[PDB]
Amino acid sequence: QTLFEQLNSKNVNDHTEQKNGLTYLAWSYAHQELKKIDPNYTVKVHEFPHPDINTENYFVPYLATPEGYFVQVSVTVKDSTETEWLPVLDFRNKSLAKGSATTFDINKAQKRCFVKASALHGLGLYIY
Amino acid sequence: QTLFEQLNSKNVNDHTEQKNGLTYLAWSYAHQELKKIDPNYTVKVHEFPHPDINTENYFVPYLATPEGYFVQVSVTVKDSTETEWLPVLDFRNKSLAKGSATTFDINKAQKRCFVKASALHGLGLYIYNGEELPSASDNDITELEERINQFVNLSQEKGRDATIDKTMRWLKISNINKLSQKQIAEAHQKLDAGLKQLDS
Amino acid sequence: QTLFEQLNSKNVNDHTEQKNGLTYLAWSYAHQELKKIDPNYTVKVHEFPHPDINTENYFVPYLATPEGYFVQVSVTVKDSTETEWLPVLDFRNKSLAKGSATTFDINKAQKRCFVKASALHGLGLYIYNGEELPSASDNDITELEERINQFVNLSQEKGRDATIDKTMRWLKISNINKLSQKQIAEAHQKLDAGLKQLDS
Amino acid sequence: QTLFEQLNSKNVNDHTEQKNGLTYLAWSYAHQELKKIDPNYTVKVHEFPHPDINTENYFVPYLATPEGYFVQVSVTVKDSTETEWLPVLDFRNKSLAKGSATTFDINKAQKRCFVKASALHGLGLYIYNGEELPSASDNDITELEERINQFVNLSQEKGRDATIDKTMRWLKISNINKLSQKQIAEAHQKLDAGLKQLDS
Repeated sequence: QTLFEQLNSKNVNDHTEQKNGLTYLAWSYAHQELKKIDPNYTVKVHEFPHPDINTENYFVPYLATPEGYFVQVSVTVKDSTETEWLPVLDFRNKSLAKGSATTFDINKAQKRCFVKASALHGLGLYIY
Repeated sequence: QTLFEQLNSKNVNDHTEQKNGLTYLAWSYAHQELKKIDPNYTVKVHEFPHPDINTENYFVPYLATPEGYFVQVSVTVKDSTETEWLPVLDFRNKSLAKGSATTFDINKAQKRCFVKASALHGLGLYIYNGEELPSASDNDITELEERINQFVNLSQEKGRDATIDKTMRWLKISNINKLSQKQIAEAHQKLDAGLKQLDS
Repeated sequence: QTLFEQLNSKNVNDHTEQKNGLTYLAWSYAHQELKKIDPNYTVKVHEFPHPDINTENYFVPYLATPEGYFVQVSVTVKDSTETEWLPVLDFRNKSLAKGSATTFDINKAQKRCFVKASALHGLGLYIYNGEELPSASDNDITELEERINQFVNLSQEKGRDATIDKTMRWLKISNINKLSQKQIAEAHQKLDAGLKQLDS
Repeated sequence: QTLFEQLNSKNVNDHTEQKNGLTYLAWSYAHQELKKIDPNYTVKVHEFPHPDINTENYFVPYLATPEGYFVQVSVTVKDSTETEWLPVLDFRNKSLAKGSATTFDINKAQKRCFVKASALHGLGLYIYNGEELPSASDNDITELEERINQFVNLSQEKGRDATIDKTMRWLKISNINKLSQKQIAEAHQKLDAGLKQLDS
């Protein structure tokens, strides 16, 4: 068949967490499935020069803006490659203004953007 | 077979520590397993120019940001290579703001990020078991917000003025975000008491 | 066989020192073992410019940061090569802030990072069996905190409130973090004797 | 055989000095032994641009840092080459802060780093017994603290307790930290005759 149909036709419902009334598939499960489909795949978290610091050769792993914070993840499964944008949010799914975020908030956002990037490929698209 | 399936099918449960209710596999065990699978493998801790110092040729081993602190570890097992990001956290798994971290906090985070890189490999894939996705019961702290808003609304529904900040003043909570779990239960007790009588 | 298995299967228990309840093997022993395995092996201590000095061609042998201090050691045994980061720490295994470290603290950390780098190869990986992860006496401190907070909770539960500072005050401990183990035991008995009877 | 085993199997015990309770082999003996093993061998003391001065082409022979002072010595015996770092220390084995060191302190540290670099070779590698790790081997002096506290501990155990400063007054020691090793033995004699007999 094809990668999207094969990946799309799977049940990731069992490995999900209901937080805030939303459904999330754990990254651990996503990492394994893709690894099975493709032994050698790549996950890259983009790094962007942080604004306020403005130090030469200083690249933080997330966007920092007065409006808020952005993360980017690029998942290359087999030949196919793709990228996802996730906005950093509170544990209540609310926005975080410049200077109110914690490194923990960024890593959680980064992990969530990964599964969403995986969701672009057939796996668990129905959830996202 | 293949590296991920072989590595994935192992029990690292015996070599784990239960701290804060989370499960962690010790780095020593990870270093030996990979070493057995591949005699020559590389672990690299990325170094990034520290912002405040801004000295030429000055590269600290961790990110320093006003928002907080980040670490990166790249594990190359056999041909396969991969990288992981871990935030620096307190011994209570809380974030550390710029200027509140200690070198010891960074080294612990560096070691943790290493086993997470091993976790990306088949070894210790399920040890985390998506324990990072749950809100660690602060959603119950969010429940407090739903119950104070229910009080505010049902009070307004009676036609009586009510404000979240004054409802918060009932609980006398300085920061609804940081409140001890016993205090959340104590606050819930206050709200239900007010809320139940309107129902009667 | 292979270098990791040969090196891993050794007993370095006899040459160890129990300080602070942790176990370490002397660099002397590590230097000889590797020298036997490989007559010509290299140990390199990385040098990075001190941030405050910022003098051209000035390279100190350790990282200096507002957050703290870091050291790096790269051990090349035979063809295999590897590196270890470590935080410079006090004699009580506590972090040292920028401007509180002494050259002696750095050299001790450099020697310790060497044996840890050797531990990456099979020799001494078990002696340092993820010894960083365990409490290493942090519980000796958390336990006292759990028992004082437990009393505060039971007293407040008796309907009479008590404060953590007052519980710290009767033990007359200036810093709950620094207290001799005999003093923790001396502090623990009154609290744990009282808690069971108070809860009745 | 090989250089490390030949050099390792020697007795340098006769040419040693017991100062502060640590064992040191004199450089003169090290210079001759290596000279015999290899007629042409090189000793190089690294030079690093001094920070405060910051004069072009100005290279002092030692590191100068706000944290303290570091020296480096590279000994090339035969083909083999190697290097050792060390902290400059007082006559009491205590650290020297920036601006408190004297050129004599640096030369003594340079000579000591030489023998330690030679110790990297087989000769006397384990004879040092890693004196650097245990608070510069002041544990023998720290034992005095355990034995004076034991003398105080019997007092607390029995009807009347005695303050440590007065126990120190028995030894009449102005600074328990700086005391000659013969005086530590003499002090032990005082304490053991009181403390040991009671225990026995």
